[PDB]
Amino acid sequence: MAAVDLATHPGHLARRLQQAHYLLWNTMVSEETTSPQYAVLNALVAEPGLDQRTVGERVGLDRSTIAEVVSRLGRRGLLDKVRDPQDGRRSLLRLTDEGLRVHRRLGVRIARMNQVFLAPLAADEQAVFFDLIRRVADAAE
Amino acid sequence: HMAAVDLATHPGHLARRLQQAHYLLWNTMVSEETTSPQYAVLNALVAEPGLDQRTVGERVGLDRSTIAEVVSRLGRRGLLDKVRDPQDGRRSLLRLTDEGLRVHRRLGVRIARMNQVFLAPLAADEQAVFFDLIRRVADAAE
Repeated sequence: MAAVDLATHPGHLARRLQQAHYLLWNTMVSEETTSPQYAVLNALVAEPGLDQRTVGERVGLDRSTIAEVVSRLGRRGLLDKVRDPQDGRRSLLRLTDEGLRVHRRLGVRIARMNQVFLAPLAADEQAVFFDLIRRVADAAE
Repeated sequence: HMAAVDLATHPGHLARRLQQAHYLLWNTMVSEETTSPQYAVLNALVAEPGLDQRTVGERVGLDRSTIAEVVSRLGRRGLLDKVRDPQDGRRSLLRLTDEGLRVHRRLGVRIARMNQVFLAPLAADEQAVFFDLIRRVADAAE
């Protein structure tokens, strides 16, 4: 009988934001490297030799998605996977030179995407936006 | 020589996380059987029946292929129907079924609870700002 106003539904806005993100990424950044792949590349630039489990916890990707990403980056020779010598049943991840090279290249394009993405907002609003969305994203903790 | 970026300042990163959170909350609190794009279409037909596929997609933010896939899927489930326009005899119209409205109503109750949990980290005033900011950022996609 009664329809709802989707403009007040956070999930509706969430889907549309991610679609916009997926569009901007494939248009301005890459059709080969996905954003979760970049996220993993970045985590390994920040902390070389990081445990695969820890990488997942850091960039917000589950254990299966991380395994998939690591496999794909590995196949492309952007990433090296090695057994943790101390804990033989743990895996450590390091970027190759080409992996670092890909990460650097994409970062230039991403910087352009983000300016496009954030252009509708004033500077003070951008900070607020970052804070609010992160807090709402943690609602599924 | 390696310089990592702060993902907390990347709107696309936050976008992915938020939608991940959305997807999780939807499948646990709302439905494993009906997706959120499917509900959006159902809801769009509750608001103004007689919309065609093209307009509905524009309403709920679904591109040509996706809206076509969602509508067809809803059709197969028996939640949605098609009918010829009396005026433009070739332009087909979308109409809800008894079951479609029943599904729409049932999920709405569940959705309201999901939204309480989803928006709980924010104060009421922050929620209004959140809706505005995210809508404007989402519209950056020309």
